[PDB]
Amino acid sequence: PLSGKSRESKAKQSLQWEKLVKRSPALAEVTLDAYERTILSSIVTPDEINITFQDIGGLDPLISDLHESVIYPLMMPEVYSNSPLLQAPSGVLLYGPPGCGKTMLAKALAKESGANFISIRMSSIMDKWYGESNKIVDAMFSLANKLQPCIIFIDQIDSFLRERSSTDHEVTATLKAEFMTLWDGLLNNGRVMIIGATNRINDIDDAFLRRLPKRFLVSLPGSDQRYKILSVLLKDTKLDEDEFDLQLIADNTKGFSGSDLKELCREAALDAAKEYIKQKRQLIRPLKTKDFTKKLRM
Amino acid sequence: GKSRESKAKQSLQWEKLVKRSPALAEVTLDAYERTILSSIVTPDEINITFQDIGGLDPLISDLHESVIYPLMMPEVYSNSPLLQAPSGVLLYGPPGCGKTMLAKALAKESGANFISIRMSSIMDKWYGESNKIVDAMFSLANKLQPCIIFIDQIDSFLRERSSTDHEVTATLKAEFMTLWDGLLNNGRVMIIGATNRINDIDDAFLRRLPKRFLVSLPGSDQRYKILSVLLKDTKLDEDEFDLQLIADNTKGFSGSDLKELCREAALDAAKEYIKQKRQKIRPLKTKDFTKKLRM
Amino acid sequence: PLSGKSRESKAKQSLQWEKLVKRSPALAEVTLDAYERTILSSIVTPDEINITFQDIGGLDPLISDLHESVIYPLMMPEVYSNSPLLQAPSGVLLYGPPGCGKTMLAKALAKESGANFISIRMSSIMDKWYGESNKIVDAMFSLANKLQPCIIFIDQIDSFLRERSSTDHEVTATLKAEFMTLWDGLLNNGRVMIIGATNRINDIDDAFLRRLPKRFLVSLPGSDQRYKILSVLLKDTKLDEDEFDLQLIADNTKGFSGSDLKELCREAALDAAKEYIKQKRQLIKIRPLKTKDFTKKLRM
Amino acid sequence: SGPLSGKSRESKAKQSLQWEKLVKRSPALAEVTLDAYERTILSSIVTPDEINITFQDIGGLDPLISDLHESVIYPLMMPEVYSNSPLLQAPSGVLLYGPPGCGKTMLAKALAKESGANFISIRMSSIMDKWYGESNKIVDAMFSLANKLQPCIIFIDQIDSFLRERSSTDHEVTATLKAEFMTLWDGLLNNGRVMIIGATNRINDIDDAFLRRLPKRFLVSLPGSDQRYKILSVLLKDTKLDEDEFDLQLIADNTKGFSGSDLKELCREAALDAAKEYIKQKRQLIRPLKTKDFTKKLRM
Amino acid sequence: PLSGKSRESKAKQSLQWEKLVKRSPALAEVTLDAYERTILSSIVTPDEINITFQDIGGLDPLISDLHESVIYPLMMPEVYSNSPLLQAPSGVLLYGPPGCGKTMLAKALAKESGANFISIRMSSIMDKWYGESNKIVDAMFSLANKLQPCIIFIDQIDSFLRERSSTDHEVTATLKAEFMTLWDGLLNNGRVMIIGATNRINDIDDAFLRRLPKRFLVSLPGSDQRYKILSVLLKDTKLDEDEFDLQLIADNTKGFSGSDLKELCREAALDAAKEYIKQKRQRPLKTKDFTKKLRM
Amino acid sequence: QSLQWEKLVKRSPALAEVTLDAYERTILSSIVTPDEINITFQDIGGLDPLISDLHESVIYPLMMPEVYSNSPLLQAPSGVLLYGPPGCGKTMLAKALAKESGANFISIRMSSIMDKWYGESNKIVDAMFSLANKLQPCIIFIDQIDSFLRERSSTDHEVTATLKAEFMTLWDGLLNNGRVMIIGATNRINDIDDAFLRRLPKRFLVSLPGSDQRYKILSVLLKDTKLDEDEFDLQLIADNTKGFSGSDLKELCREAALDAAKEYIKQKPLKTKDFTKKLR
Ligand SMILES: Nc1ncnc2c1ncn2[C@@H]1O[C@H](COP(=O)(O)OP(=O)(O)OP(=O)(O)O)[C@@H](O)[C@H]1O
Ligand SMILES: Nc1ncnc2c1ncn2[C@@H]1O[C@H](COP(=O)(O)OP(=O)(O)OP(=O)(O)O)[C@@H](O)[C@H]1O
Ligand SMILES: Nc1ncnc2c1ncn2[C@@H]1O[C@H](COP(=O)(O)OP(=O)(O)OP(=O)(O)O)[C@@H](O)[C@H]1O
Ligand SMILES: Nc1ncnc2c1ncn2[C@@H]1O[C@H](COP(=O)(O)OP(=O)(O)OP(=O)(O)O)[C@@H](O)[C@H]1O
Ligand SMILES: Nc1ncnc2c1ncn2[C@@H]1O[C@H](COP(=O)(O)OP(=O)(O)OP(=O)(O)O)[C@@H](O)[C@H]1O
Ligand SMILES: Nc1ncnc2c1ncn2[C@@H]1O[C@H](COP(=O)(O)OP(=O)(O)OP(=O)(O)O)[C@@H](O)[C@H]1O
Ligand SMILES: [Mg+2]
Ligand SMILES: [Mg+2]
Ligand SMILES: [Mg+2]
Ligand SMILES: [Mg+2]
Ligand SMILES: [Mg+2]
Ligand SMILES: [Mg+2]
Repeated sequence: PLSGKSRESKAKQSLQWEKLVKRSPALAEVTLDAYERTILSSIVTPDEINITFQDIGGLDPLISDLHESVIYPLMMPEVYSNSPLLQAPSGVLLYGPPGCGKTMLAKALAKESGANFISIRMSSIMDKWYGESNKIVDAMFSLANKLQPCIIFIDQIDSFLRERSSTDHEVTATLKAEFMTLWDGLLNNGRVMIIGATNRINDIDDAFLRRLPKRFLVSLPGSDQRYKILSVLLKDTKLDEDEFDLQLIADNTKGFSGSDLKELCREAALDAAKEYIKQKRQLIRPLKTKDFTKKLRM
Repeated sequence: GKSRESKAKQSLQWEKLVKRSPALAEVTLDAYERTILSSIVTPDEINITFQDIGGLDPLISDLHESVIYPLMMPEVYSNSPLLQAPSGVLLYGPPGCGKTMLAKALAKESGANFISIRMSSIMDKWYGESNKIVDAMFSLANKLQPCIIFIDQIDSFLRERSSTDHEVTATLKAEFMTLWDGLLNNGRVMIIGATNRINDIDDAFLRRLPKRFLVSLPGSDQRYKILSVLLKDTKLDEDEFDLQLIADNTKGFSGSDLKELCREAALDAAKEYIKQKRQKIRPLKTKDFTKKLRM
Repeated sequence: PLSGKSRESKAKQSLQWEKLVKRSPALAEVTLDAYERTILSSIVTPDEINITFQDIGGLDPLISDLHESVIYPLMMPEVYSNSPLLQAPSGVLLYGPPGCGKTMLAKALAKESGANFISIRMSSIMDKWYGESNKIVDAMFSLANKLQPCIIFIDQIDSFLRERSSTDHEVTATLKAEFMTLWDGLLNNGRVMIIGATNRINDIDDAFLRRLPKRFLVSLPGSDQRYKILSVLLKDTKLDEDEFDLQLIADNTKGFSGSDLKELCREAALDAAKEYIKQKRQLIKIRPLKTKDFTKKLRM
Repeated sequence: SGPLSGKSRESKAKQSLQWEKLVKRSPALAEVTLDAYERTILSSIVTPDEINITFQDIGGLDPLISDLHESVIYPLMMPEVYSNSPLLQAPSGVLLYGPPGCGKTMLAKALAKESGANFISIRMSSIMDKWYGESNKIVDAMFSLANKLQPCIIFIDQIDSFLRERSSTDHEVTATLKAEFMTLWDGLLNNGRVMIIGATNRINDIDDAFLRRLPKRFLVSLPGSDQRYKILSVLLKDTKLDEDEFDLQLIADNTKGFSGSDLKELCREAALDAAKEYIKQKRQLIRPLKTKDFTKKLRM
Repeated sequence: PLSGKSRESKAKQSLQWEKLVKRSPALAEVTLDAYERTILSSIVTPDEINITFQDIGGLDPLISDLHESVIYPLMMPEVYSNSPLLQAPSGVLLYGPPGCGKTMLAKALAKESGANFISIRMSSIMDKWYGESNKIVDAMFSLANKLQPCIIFIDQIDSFLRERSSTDHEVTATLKAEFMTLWDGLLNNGRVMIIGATNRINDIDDAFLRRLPKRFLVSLPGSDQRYKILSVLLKDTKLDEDEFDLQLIADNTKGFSGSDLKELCREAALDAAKEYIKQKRQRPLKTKDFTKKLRM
Repeated sequence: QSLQWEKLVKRSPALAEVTLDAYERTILSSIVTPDEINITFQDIGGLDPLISDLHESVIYPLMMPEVYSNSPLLQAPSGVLLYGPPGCGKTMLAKALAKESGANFISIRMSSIMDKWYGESNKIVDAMFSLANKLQPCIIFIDQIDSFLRERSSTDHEVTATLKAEFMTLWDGLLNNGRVMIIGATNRINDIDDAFLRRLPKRFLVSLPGSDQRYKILSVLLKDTKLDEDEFDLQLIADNTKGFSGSDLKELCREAALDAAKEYIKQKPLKTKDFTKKLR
């Protein structure tokens, strides 16, 4: 493989490998080919992720559905083994408008599911040489089969799994065909899940969409959903006991996404802490509803 | 790839071919045929038979009478060239209708050897490596006389006429298609193709797949059969279950869509039993299925 | 190829890395791969930029809002460490009509801030080789993580972060996806902030606009803003004490952007020194700028 | 490095020939090295020997030529004369606009000959490339090379197509090309004495952000009665005219709406029909031009 | 590029190149790029054209003006090298109503003149890849400069030189801009002449129209002009000695173009040879044969 | 190797030497070969003078160049236009022309020419004309040329304007075609451009059928059908039909037989009364 092979990269690959055999002692005496070692640099261990499922608000019906049909069937196959129809999905699509916690769910998936996480990107798959892109995808599925409870995550999956056409490069179409064959094809994988997140679900190819049968629509938050998101965002922050009305802010932030509320919480936090920060810089305060409505527009 | 696990796999795959047919003991393979041997699929790996594919009995019988039986006993199919096994069989249709399931059943429930290459095992950085791999692939097909060279996703496998295509795949275009023309002599080896976009396959390259097997979206009666095989090994109830209603309700559903519908309905039906065991499976009514569909 | 091994480029990369280690001694002993070394040619040190925050007029509320909400939370995290919502923005967009001072703010951000500045141009990112652009962006985010207080500035960001469509090329569709994943994905970045300037905010994709939560509108100058911009532009320039009236010019420059006032000052100063230039050109005292030369280049 | 463009034997010979002329004109460029992309821009270098047209060959436009000299040429090529004030700098871009045929290309050819600046008459064929990201690198090298040859002029004839108004329906590479051109033109890490002179007959098609990058605008409008006579006299220079019958003033009167190119064709027809008797004698084996020769083509 | 890389094209490109060497031996030492080689497929040698200037009727004043103002200044610079204004035009527009012989004049220009004729079409210019059409146009002008006595002919030029708009395609807009820059720009073309035939002159851009200063109006034939067109078309035909009245047919064809008269002769020839056609499957012309198909 | 090309080589052995490119191969898919259609010149009713004129002015000058080599003005026309009210059988004429005339029919529509990329439509048209030049006796039929050869203006799209100009250039330009002939079957002759109407100088007016023409059409369409001797009168049906196209009589003859059939199906016949029961 004429990719990676850097001093930082090879140190990263060994560092993740010593982590993986530490989480699972059965991963010892498992030989990985050279292409599979380059995939190991994309392994995300739970200590890297600082996001807990409790840090995602307003998605508890979706989180419970994520645990009931995706996490527990994969990570606990001993209790779903009474019938062959209680298996994990071949793929999961965390689609929806931008702002809603699709990557929050994937980060919590990387931390609390317990499965090995491969947060692979296009830079680790695309290679300038002829057959290296295909052998990377072959190794990515092969390594995920060796680490049997694995989740392969491709953020912004609408670009990797875009609709096939005559515009497609010779490598990309062959790359997509190789991904299709290993995903749901001959010589089926073990407990390997391809979890994806995207803003444009319709940009994904129909043959790739059929390989993501469990689709989670993380839509824009409602009035109650925004209140739960604002509560988790404003946790570990001193709010006013009487001069704070979180319900009013939730109703006024109609159409606000999760990231929009975070910036609103951020902008209101520096607005509230303007006096304290200026005093500290020259050398806090309970957050009120007037601070949020100052940056708001009703 | 002569890389430890690859070497172990090729030796193990060759060992499996020995017990499958002891006539191959005297046959010797070189290095490039050995690197193709890692793609050999044996029926022990596949767990999908022809009885696992519902809603496809006319196509399965047509598959047997055109590609399977003419290969296994060509003596009785040599009366006419039409009854002989074609050198190219294409399984095409909308995705999720069982093209791969037919390939899984072809690998398992057939006495022929089953080469299952991917495009990763063929393309290589070094010049001439891809041509020698393809040449050894057809040579290995001649050595294993009842062989099937299965190519999933034919659309990207050397089936494209574009100026952006490289010269390495341009000579791979000719090398594969010249050896394909030589496959019509013996007739005991075919190339089986699976695809969901027949428009991407080149018309000048499609003629070398004369046998076409259209696996369309399931009909009302076909979805009834597919729902039946998907729900086997799962215990049901006999009074409050009407699987006929689900078959008509799932309009436009593919086989993969029904498998997800069956899987999701089974999880919701077993939710109470899973909750007990996490910290007997409840009967599967038609209410769980009809909750998932739009009607 | 990596399109970074040019003789001038390699000397530029070594020179920029020497300045980065000189500014931040902790940047030594770190390891830079081949792709990350090419991004070093896009590093902008404060000695390159000659433009200060004091050289931007009319945007004092915006400059103050830039300091308290963007610069100070990023470069002084210990002041902002008491609350977890006091962090620097993951993205900053300086949008508005052209010629109003978005690059002026970006120049002062490069100079008057301790953050390492990566003013990456798009010729460095896109490459003819397959998958080279994705690794370059991955290296650009990787390098910005090594230089922990960092600013990745992309001028005219509406072309990079354009609204995604099926007509987009595969290399850019993966390039935008790679940029999106590293901007806000699983591997959360450190003090990396991506700052953008554009005239077409609506051309930016919705998923990319959400990655630029802090947005500064550098709109067309008002009557008071035009006077402040004219005063800054006419600094180090002799103006007449009685005949010159900056208030009349500022009110008469309705709809004038900051760049339009610079050209108006450029024409007015050229005609003011035309007699002096003709005397100097024949051989090879600047006349003070009055209101008449500014108004004769202007429309009432 | 190195695009498919500027790789032929003819092109490589042109780049080498253009570089020797540049080194001969400016001896300081001998030590200057260039990247493979900057070499391809060298084929677009226009030396004064390639242009046979001077400012004295442009009839009319004398206030425009003087304004071109005092505000564009002299502040650029004589920075020491204009170094007294910082506002006496040369403009970042020049736009010669107006109806076609009035002499915008005449001014650029005269600018290419007797301004003293290195001239890069780039075209869209030299900029656009079929490979991904090469057009951005070509534009980047175009600004890079123009910075090496410090008093440079990058001339883009018909600039309304290169700098067209940006839209969501614009091409992926073209919108990327315009953003890259915008960043290098007026962005951080500003250029030196690089000038971007543009000539077009559709000013309103130019983008607003590109039009603000062309602050010095010259309107080469349709010639007036006195301007038509000055163009007519220059066109009829080195041509025999009748001492009594010819009346140049009268012909200029009944050429209302005639551009400079229309007068050239009128002169071409009048000179050809006056010499037809001489042409017949020469072909088988010129009287002075009169007023009736011009009026037989003119409409009264 | 890739358009001029197919074996049929390269065979034509090679064949067209040698025909220039026999016609002009000085072109043997001139080398060409890949883009320049593609344009060579549009080179029209005089052997391809079977129409001379003698085959054009009713346009003798225009042909004489065509020779005096277009052909001779371009092909005899030494004859005209006494005044700077005695030069070939930068462009020639053969505009008028259809059928009057604008393309026939270009055919005679291709045959009865030694100028290399690049009869480029819009399909040879436009390419699906980015910037290839601009490089093709650059090669088209550069090859014509390497073939110094040259004529670049674009038939139906109103589409190529259409009025520029903000709604124009980006590649088309840059194609027109690249064409205008090379047609009249900093780099002066050497004896390169662009001739165009069109019906919608007003659809041509004003900046493109100034690059076609010499304009020939090939209008509908008059009563006198219809006589020569009829006579030239009816050549190599027995006609009649006393039963033929060409003046009567010419006067009865008001509003008839050359194409209309050509098919009028074609229908009359079929009716006159109607008896001989039946005999051959198993005659002198008459005025009644022409008046039968005519509508008076 | 394509199915159309082997049949073309089998009919004309000289086509084996001729090499084709990709766009010509794309044009090859629209080649109309006489075996897959069954429309016959003798199945055309009421147009026998038009049949004779079409034959003698189109087929024999184009298919028999040895016969017409005596005079330079006996050549085939550049184009042929079949225009008139709809339903009179212009498509019938084109299909029968494809059958009996052995010229390699190229029946393209306004769908194969259009491509989503820049320049591929003009290249497709150029390859269509080049393939027509290669298959020297040929007819390029374009149904509904009012869509293709619409009158030019300043408001047309750039792709369509370039397509029309490039088609005009190949139709009659410097490079003269061989025995290449183009047929358009339109309903509106005024919608065609003046220059495009010029390139179709052989106009054939397929007008509304007259009484004699209506009688011939009714006689032809009633083939393989049982008609009464004295109870059935085709002259009365022909006279009663006023302003009726050939397709209307196809609808009439099918339905009039059906009305006689349904009373015959009820038993398990066709008279002038049965024809005029629905005919008003
Ligand atoms: N439901 C939520 N609850 C709490 N915080 C949230 C929620 N949704 C978003 N956020 C906050 O906003 C940020 C936005 O990132 P997020 O994971 O939502 O991206 P996304 O919308 O999935 O991304 P993409 O733009 O690729 O679609 C999160 O990191 C988190 O801080
Ligand atoms: N006819 C069928 N009978 C039973 N199950 C089926 C059938 N078709 C599909 N399925 C179910 O759906 C799954 C997906 O089918 P499969 O992979 O064979 O589809 P495909 O048509 O080959 O897809 P693709 O074109 O996307 O590669 C199967 O593994 C099986 O569970
Ligand atoms: N507020 C201002 N104060 C002083 N000078 C200004 C101001 N705004 C603009 N200028 C002048 O105009 C130029 C700044 O243009 P700049 O590149 O920042 O524009 P922009 O608004 O970012 O637009 P664009 O995106 O088109 O580049 C400088 O030369 C500067 O002298
Ligand atoms: N002012 C002028 N004085 C003298 N000659 C002129 C003048 N304007 C035009 N001409 C003559 O007409 C020709 C056409 O002028 P030129 O090419 O400069 O036009 P332009 O205004 O740049 O138009 P376009 O927009 O078509 O490029 C010149 O080459 C020159 O011979
Ligand atoms: N002056 C003429 N003498 C003889 N025949 C003529 C003359 N003008 C036209 N014709 C006949 O009519 C035809 C006109 O075709 P031509 O291509 O020359 O027309 P055009 O005027 O250029 O129009 P278009 O724009 O429609 O192509 C000629 O091919 C020829 O048969
Ligand atoms: N003259 C005719 N003789 C016999 N049958 C005819 C005649 N005209 C029409 N028909 C019948 O009616 C059908 C419709 O006619 P056809 O489509 O050929 O007419 P058209 O004028 O070309 O139509 P359109 O303008 O609508 O395309 C024919 O297929 C045929 O069955
Ligand atoms: Mg995300
Ligand atoms: Mg499959
Ligand atoms: Mg700017
Ligand atoms: Mg010009
Ligand atoms: Mg013509
Ligand atoms: Mg029809």
